[PDB]
Amino acid sequence: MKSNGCRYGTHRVIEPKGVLPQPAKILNNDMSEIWDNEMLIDVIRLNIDSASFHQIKNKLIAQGHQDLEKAFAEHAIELTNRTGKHKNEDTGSGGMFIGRVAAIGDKFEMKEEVKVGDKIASLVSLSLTPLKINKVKKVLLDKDQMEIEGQAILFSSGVYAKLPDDLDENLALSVLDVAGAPAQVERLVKPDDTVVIIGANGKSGILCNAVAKERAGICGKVIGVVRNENYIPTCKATGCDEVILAQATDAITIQKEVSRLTNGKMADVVINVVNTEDTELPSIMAAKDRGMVYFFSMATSFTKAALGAEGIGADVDMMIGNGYAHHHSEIALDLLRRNSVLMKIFKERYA
Amino acid sequence: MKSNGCRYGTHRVIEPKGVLPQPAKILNNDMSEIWDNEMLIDVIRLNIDSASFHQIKNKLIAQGHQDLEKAFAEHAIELTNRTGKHKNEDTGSGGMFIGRVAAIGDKFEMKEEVKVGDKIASLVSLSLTPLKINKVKKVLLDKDQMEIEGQAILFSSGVYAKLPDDLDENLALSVLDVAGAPAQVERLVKPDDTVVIIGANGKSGILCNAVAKERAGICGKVIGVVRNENYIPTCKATGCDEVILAQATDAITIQKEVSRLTNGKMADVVINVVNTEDTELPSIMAAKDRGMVYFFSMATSFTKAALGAEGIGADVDMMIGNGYAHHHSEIALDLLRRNSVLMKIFKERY
Ligand SMILES: [Cl-]
Ligand SMILES: [Cl-]
Repeated sequence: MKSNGCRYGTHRVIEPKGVLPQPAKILNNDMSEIWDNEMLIDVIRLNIDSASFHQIKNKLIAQGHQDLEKAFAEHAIELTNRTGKHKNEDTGSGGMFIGRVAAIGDKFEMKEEVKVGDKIASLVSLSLTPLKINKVKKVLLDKDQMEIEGQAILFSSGVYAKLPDDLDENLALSVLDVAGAPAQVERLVKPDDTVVIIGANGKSGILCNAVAKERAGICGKVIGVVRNENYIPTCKATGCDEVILAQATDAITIQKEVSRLTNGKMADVVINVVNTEDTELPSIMAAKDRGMVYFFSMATSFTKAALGAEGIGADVDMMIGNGYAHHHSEIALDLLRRNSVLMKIFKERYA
Repeated sequence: MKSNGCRYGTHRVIEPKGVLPQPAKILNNDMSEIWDNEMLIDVIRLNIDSASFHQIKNKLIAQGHQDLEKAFAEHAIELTNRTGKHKNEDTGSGGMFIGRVAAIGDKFEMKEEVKVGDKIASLVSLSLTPLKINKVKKVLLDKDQMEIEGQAILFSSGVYAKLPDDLDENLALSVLDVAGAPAQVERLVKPDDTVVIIGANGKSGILCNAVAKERAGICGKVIGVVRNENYIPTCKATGCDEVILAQATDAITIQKEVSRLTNGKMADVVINVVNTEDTELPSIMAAKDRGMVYFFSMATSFTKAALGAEGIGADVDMMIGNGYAHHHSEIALDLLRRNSVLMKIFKERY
């Protein structure tokens, strides 16, 4: 054991010096000893980022290698042994791992309660996790996956999720892709609020549909916005009181339809989960004066949202929606256990 | 006067049919008749966006024009006669204008009280403003300006500010350029708060220093972050109790120094007013758990902010800074009148 570990992981940065683990090039992936505030994981599976997996594979065929599984396995071993992590040297992306807890430092900042032997899922990118690959048992090119024998380091600032026993693995991973949306949405929605959810039929949208209705209450109004009429039954069954049929980029129709459904009062909270570009202004114009706009999708442009509210004089609050919040994994899993209709849809669509 | 005008201004969108004025490519810049919820302005000056002005200027330089002022003047008249607005056709930038009120629609949603003949400043972009240029009196290449004779349309959703009589015109306009900064800061900071302002020496930064200090109070802590030691006296004179010397991109140094100045308690509010890229994570790591991070600068990347907080497990509230708020022009101009230190700095630098 080594004392006084940095919660952000600077103690394992080798090159360049004075930088954080993710932008760094070389990390210390020595697993023979861990710091007092680290957690050691026995990695069984690596879920490499899809764009990174395709770039590595296509780089190998053009070099060019015959057995891609052997070339990819040796490429991952050489990269993680040389750089200390599985960060793509051309793009910069990584991924996440699956494994079992091996050792918990005494000073480790516990988030979700886990003990040694618990099966957990990484929620931070492989571009900052010190990783040591001892053996690649299988390379799954149709799955961007690597069944390996190895160990990884989670810093005290890292995020992880204990995989539950009452749900299968890949199903549990489906809810953690969007677990930050319901955890953050339930903070914004007050009782009797009118909530507009752009993308209510989506993966995170149906979770936000349920959470918005729980928080708004019997006298709140949850309004979904979808593209197709056949999405309406799913929106209502997941919590939406009303459903608007319009394109997510159609600011005028969404504004007028929210206006008609609210008698001009508009929405207290606007949740955007479409992952479609040029949806900032439709979200802004749906909110009332001093309303809240929650941008969960990575397709959001900071410039288009800020300049958008300016040009139309909308004094609204605009949130950069995150993928992490306190206990977000346990909250999202608890939501599915309490709502059988929500759990049914999630298992049939994202098993 | 035409009835049932759209407050967002879609009634003047020509092409394509169904979009808002700003993303639209052709606007109706007719000025013979206005809608009931518009305001007509007699334009005196066009303050083109610097990037747009320099891009158009360099394009004309790279076309082979010998009289640049003439080429730019013709370019603006041709652009506004064809598209109905001075939206840059290559970038997306526009600008703002100065003028005097010519006509006010009956059902115009008044924000700041103005009457016919009042001198006002546009706070919305020219890329959504219907504009008709009748004559370009002079092009000021070194100022990105155009003294013209023309008219512009302000929609009911538009934003404007009445220029005060008790201040120099370019004094007040320097304040309106960052008028949203003090208005939002006095909403974010509670008494006894620890506030970290990254870019405390800039134009909006010194405004944020003063408002943060009066809202945080005698038992609050305002910490400024600047790259140059010479900015310290300005930071402390404008409200900062402590000043950290670090590059705005240096997340590790800011975290360690904020931790030292707060005994590990970190900042309740982090205000980013550096127009510098890759400052999201330095702003995130300065905030305490469940703290507030307000990104004001246009150099902020949404993804870098989203992924930044994920990788280090920061449950912080991150806000897209809004340059508009209720009464932000009157609030900002009043702060300059109340703060002689700020008025002296704004007069000397802007
Ligand atoms: Cl309400
Ligand atoms: Cl750094």
